[PDB]
Amino acid sequence: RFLKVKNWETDVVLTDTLHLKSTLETGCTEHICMGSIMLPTKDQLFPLAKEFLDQYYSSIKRFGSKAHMDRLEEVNKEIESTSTYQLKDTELIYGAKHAWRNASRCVGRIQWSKLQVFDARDCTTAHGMFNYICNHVKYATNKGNLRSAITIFPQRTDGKHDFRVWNSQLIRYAGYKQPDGSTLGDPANVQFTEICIQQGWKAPRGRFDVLPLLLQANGNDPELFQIPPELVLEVPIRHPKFDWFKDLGLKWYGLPAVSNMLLEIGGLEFSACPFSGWYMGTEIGVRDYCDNSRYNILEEVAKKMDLDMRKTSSLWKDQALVEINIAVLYSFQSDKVTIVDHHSATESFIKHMENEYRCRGGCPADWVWIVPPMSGSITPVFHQEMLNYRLTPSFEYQPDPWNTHVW
Amino acid sequence: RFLKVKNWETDVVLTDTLHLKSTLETGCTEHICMGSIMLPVRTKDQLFPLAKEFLDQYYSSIKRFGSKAHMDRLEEVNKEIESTSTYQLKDTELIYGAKHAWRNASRCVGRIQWSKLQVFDARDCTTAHGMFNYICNHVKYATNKGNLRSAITIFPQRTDGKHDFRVWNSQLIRYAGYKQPDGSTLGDPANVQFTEICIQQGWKAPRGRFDVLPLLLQANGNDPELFQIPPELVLEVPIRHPKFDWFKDLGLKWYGLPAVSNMLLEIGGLEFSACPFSGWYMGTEIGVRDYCDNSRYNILEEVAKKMDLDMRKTSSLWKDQALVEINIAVLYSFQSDKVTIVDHHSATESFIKHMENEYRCRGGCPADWVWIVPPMSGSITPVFHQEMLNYRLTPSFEYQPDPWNTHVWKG
Ligand code: HEM
Ligand code: HEM
Ligand SMILES: Cc1cc(N)nc(C[C@@H]2CNC[C@@H]2OCCCCCc2ccccn2)c1
Ligand SMILES: Cc1cc(N)nc(C[C@@H]2CNC[C@@H]2OCCCCCc2ccccn2)c1
Ligand SMILES: C[C@H](O)[C@H](O)[C@H]1CNc2nc(N)[nH]c(=O)c2N1
Ligand SMILES: C[C@H](O)[C@H](O)[C@H]1CNc2nc(N)[nH]c(=O)c2N1
Ligand SMILES: [Zn+2]
Repeated sequence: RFLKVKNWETDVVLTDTLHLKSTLETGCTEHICMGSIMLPTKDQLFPLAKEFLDQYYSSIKRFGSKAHMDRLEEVNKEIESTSTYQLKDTELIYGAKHAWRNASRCVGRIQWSKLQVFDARDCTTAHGMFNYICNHVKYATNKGNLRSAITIFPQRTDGKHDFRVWNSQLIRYAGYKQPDGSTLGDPANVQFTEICIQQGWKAPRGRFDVLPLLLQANGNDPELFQIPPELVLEVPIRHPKFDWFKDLGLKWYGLPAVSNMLLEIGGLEFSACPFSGWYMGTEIGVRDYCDNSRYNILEEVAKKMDLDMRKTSSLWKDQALVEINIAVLYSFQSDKVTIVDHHSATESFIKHMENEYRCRGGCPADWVWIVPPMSGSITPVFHQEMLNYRLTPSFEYQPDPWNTHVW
Repeated sequence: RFLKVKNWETDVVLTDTLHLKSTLETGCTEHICMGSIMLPVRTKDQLFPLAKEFLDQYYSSIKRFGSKAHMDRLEEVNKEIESTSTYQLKDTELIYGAKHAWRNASRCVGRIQWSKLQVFDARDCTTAHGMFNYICNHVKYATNKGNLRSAITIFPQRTDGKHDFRVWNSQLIRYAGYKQPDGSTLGDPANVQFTEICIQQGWKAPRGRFDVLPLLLQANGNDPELFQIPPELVLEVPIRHPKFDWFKDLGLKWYGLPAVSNMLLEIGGLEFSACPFSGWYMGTEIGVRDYCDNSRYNILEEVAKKMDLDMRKTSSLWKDQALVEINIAVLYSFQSDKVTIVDHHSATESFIKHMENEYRCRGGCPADWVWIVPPMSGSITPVFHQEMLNYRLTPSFEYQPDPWNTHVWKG
């Protein structure tokens, strides 16, 4: 019931009590662990609302106060009659910050309380969504001095009137299948790029084509909008020591902005809640550039370094990997765009975990996602035992809308 | 029921049915995942069911399930348990059991090799000297002058738990660690407590950076006894780098034979508390963990200094650069000395082939992602993108507590 986590490098032992408050299911059982699997009415609503408002009033040291009981009554009466309820602005901000705080897969949560919440619950059309999103993009980008933000569109009602951003992130690069058989641009986005052109988009058919937003308001068919190019801060990639690096013609965008998740607060579901932080360098240099199914550039780079690619044991891939990641950090740092390296970010997460254990009784964390995709054991998180469990408010992954939507 | 696992790089999907044969608990529940936690005398009552489950598995594997031979063996074991309260494995059952414990070891990336395991039956051993002799023979056989051969030696099973055989060493070959009065450590910080025990037991320590520890061997629940492994049986590799001439002057070396000696082998409900086994190294075990963990030899800084890397900021990725060069050095050194070693790229690719084969022929392959993914270069290996299911099959290897915490000293 009370659980210990040990750090095997430092011998520090922490005690988790916060897991007792977990509600949702992990996917694991007593017989099987699913730790490495990526995806493992009025009546249900009031308990969820109550659970949330109790945590909210407790947070502002007003638990059991007249203002606490009055709000519970107000919300009960509103559900009883409207079938749903509306969050107070203060409740919404608290809920979003806490959904980030509870995101067990996020290494950047030391930052959780510094989150700018944009309340877009008054939005009614796709053009209105576009406006809010441009303002979010410009605010978060802040000329390279990035600031965490979330924009929250209206909550789910009967579920036939969902707001969705069809894009998986606000800013991504197009992918195109070629007669050649190969892929031009980002292979991750071939399907979406096709939905785009089929809906009208004039694809420039290049390697780094910023995708248009496909926005869905009030359950309507989505509409296309191009983000003003001047709002998309991109970084050309060069290496501090290798002059040839710039001739690979690589760039990435500065703003990582996840747009396909569902924010649940007090039983209310926000199906369009794009949020953004800033990158950890490995996300671009290891995953975006070197995944075999992504830009897959290891071979080209290793060749330009003239490494022995004849045998795996020369570690040519590992050498090229490190250089690519050096170039990513150097490029962002040189152009004054916020980026964090994996050493820094994971040291900050260990500090955050200790704060959370001290101040909250635990910190749900998914080791499989927290440990960086390179150099795992030379970061402190590798040696840190973590307990994974699901707390609300939460961000949840949700099915691609094209699989769902009826046109 | 069926469970599916997906590979996110290839989109290959596999279907697990083998998890239905799992018995033991994982530590996880519907409310909490303990996937990253390192550690999450039987009665007759439990024993015959465990023996029966095992013998049913063994006889099915030899295509003799339900045969007269199978039924007679069940009766014999039943009668032996009721009469003597335990039973003895046939040699063929022991071999099958040890190979299956390895096949079932979800944290082992090297399992493609599971069917090629030399089993040494040491169940006739009675004394610590006898254990020493068996272990020397294991080391010599496994080492095979650098052409490493996987092996396991199995000492007598647990009886009342008052007469256990134990190898007190966590691995047969490891280096001593000595805590200095100034707080620094000489040699391997992982082995300080065990080194202190050896010294207390009469070991004369050379007090250098790579002193091979003596064996401390407990037979039949007696107080353990110290033995020095003959140095001529301990193959070691001096570490040098193919391009960097100064690497040799760091004075590093490592031993060739990774030989785990502190695990408990369970077969058919019987417990083998001393079952040292050995394979060969994957390079990162040495180059990443033994050399670069902050709480082990911790050489990153010194290597990085000799490489003249920019060490003022972590974003220069100096640690990552030095880490790669050290791992090149380990693989180069082993290969040049003709000592078996596998790189993490080769080992993970072979593991994925093994896992796919096991899904097809066995219905599953329990695997612990946290341990299977190598401690460097994680996502450029195919296992990073492979979903895995972790569950516990028997026969199995289990952790057991260090014997110094539980041993009753006779004096
Ligand atoms: C401030 C800088 C931030 C950093 C450095 C950061 C770091 C990261 C990283 C490296 C990942 C894993 C990404 C991947 O491998 O795909 C991640 C995941 C995640 N983060 Fe953050 N984060 C930041 C801000 C945020 C914010 C502002 C939110 C919400 C308001 C958030 C919520 C999440 C969620 C829900 C995931 C899991 C996403 C998924 O399942 O696809 N993070 N974070
Ligand atoms: C033949 C070459 C082998 C290779 C390359 C190999 C590789 C590995 C590696 C890299 C690990 C994780 C080690 C760590 O991070 O500390 C491991 C764990 C393990 N292997 Fe193997 N292995 C091999 C042979 C064997 C053999 C012969 C057995 C038993 C007969 C075995 C059973 C195990 C077990 C039980 C673990 C988990 C150990 C623990 O929990 O401490 N392996 N293997
Ligand atoms: C199947 C699936 C499930 C899931 N939960 N999430 C994904 C998205 C995948 C998981 N990792 C790569 C990709 O997500 C990329 C977007 C992540 C950016 C996260 C982030 C957010 C804020 C700051 C820095 N980084 C896919
Ligand atoms: C607390 C704990 C639990 C556990 N199951 N195992 C350990 C031992 C740790 C696991 N990783 C480092 C150390 O084990 C070192 C020996 C592992 C060698 C495995 C091997 C065997 C054969 C060939 C190659 N490699 C500790
Ligand atoms: C199968 C496995 O869960 C999958 O490849 C995971 C591993 N860890 C990850 N970690 C992060 N941060 N992001 C990811 O996309 C993944 N992918
Ligand atoms: C806390 C965490 O489970 C621990 O550091 C693990 C992570 N993965 C590992 N993987 C292997 N192969 N060996 C290890 O010792 C560990 N240690
Ligand atoms: Zn689990």
